[PDB]
Amino acid sequence: MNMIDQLNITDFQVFTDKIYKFSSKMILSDFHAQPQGFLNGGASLALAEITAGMASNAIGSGQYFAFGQSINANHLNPKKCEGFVNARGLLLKNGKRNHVWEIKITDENETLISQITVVNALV
Amino acid sequence: MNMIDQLNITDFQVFTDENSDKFVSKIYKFSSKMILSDFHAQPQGFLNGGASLALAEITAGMASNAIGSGQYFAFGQSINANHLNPKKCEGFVNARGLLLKNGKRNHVWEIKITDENETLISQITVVNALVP
Amino acid sequence: MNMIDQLNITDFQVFTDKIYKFSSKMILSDFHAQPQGFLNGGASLALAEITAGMASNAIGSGQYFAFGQSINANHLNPKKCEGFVNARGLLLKNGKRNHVWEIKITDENETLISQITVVNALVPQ
Amino acid sequence: MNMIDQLNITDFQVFTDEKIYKFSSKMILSDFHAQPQGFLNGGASLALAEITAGMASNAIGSGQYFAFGQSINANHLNPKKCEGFVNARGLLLKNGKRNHVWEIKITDENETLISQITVVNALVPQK
Repeated sequence: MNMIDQLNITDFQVFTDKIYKFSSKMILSDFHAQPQGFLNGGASLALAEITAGMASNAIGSGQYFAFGQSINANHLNPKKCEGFVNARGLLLKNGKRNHVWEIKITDENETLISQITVVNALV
Repeated sequence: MNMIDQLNITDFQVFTDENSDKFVSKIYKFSSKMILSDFHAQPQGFLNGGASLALAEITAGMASNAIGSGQYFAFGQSINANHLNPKKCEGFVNARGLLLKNGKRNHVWEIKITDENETLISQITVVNALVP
Repeated sequence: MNMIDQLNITDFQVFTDKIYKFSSKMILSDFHAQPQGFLNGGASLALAEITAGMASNAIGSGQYFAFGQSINANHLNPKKCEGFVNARGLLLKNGKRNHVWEIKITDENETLISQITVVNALVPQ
Repeated sequence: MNMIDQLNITDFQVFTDEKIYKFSSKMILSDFHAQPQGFLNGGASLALAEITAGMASNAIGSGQYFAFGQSINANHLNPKKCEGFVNARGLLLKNGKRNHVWEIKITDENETLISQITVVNALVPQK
């Protein structure tokens, strides 16, 4: 089994609220934990790049594949590696060559854990 | 087998240059490799960027902790990456770091992810928070 | 007149909902123009760092001054060097030594021009 | 005078090294560049990076395309007093057909790293 699958990303949905948006959950196990007992930042980065790629491809509907070009993240608050996080996305730019996703990672109390921007290349 | 271990980070070493010996501001670097399998793949058969991002944050954290040694523990605060060239998900990549700032509260690492031919795959900057 | 003055930032206010937000305007003229006639992205970068710093300083009430630590910007759409842009911020993190500002720069049609995140170090004064 | 001119960017040059593209430049400081505590305004350094990256990209594609800053990432590592000059040196990490990625180092008179900034330029035909 690969990394994407073991991340356990659930309830992924891409929807126009045109303003494109996505939402998803990540169920947290030992897989996601760093040594100190918190959610690994690398897991959160992976979640954002993947779900942004998934969301861009679903908008294209056959016309192009999404390929991460750049990513920026700020880890704001520590999340103890338990339960789940929500990754919610907003499409800032719906361009010809690029997609720019603003992504918020929140816990079950809606505390912002990470803010992440993903630029996808459209190939 | 958590994500960290499944990443298969190999040959990790943190070091200073021999030149920095008699200077006050030591130049810190790290080296490592990541051995690729399907675990690291994205849908089109290339190295997934999430794996490279995770490699950068994890090795930077390991390097920071090694430099501090008991003094502090390092926590990922910030990460910026630019994916320059595609890497087919096979063989291995190198992750090499240069410490741009050895601050009291933050470490800033400049990290180059390179393929086996030294072609730059991803350029990544990691800011670590330093905890007592 | 320094760069800050000549950037012509008007209507700056920081307001609470604590959720801290700010809004402001940058009035465009020849000062802000790049050679093709567009708003210079460098002017927008500057606008974001300065207003984030202005907003943190207003929160600090003299106890500290904000120093720009890291900035991440995406220039999204072109803006012709005329009229004005809005700079609106949201405090993502109200930390004891750092503030993290999410700043959206939009034209007068609320078309998003640039999105910028700014981390300020909070240094005791 | 506009912002670009008042920034006072001097000694600008683009060159190749051991096909690796690089640029070199200076910015001489007055109180134009200052923030309220007497330090170099980070915003001036940001603008320096975007401008020089744009100038350097345009000097390479002269004039197939125009360079336009797409994304910029900056870490301001060390404060500088707003006096003297800074050096801005860029390295082309990726010479794409559609994008350039410049790694830019802002250092002081003695080559102490003040800010490290990465500029991604969009390469758009003209026409």
